[PDB]
Amino acid sequence: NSLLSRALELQRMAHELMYLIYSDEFCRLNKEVLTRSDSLFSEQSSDIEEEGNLCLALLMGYNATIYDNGDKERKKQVILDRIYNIMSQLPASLLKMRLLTWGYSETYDEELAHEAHQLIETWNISDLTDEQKEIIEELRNFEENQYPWEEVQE
Ligand SMILES: [Ca+2]
Ligand SMILES: [Ca+2]
Repeated sequence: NSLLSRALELQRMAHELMYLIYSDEFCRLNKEVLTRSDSLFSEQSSDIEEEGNLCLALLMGYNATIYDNGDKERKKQVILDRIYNIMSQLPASLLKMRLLTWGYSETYDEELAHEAHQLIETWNISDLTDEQKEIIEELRNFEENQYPWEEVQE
């Protein structure tokens, strides 16, 4: 039940929720992701890898849950600020790719997309992992859906 265990659990649950109408279970799962995000939000870590995993869990958690108490947008900016403070120190990894992609989705900071495409270029097109394929798809969807007013007219 460590900070890291909690963060990895939240990353997994937030992913589960996003890759899945208002049933008791649907509400329970959305509520649990909010509850877990709220519990972890006040935690601070000096270790950059632990801090990266905490931030990624929180950004994923608050984006996954339908619930918003009116303070979620403010809390996401606190998390983004924590990510910008460690991004340059993180080594190339799946974690760093996920933080760049989720951070870009919240900011549309072209420097984050640029760095995310450079990380992609380091992988093997002939043998991408299941997670690499998924995060590439997620990044492309954020890039294509920046502006709702640009949606194809039909
Ligand atoms: Ca701490
Ligand atoms: Ca948003």
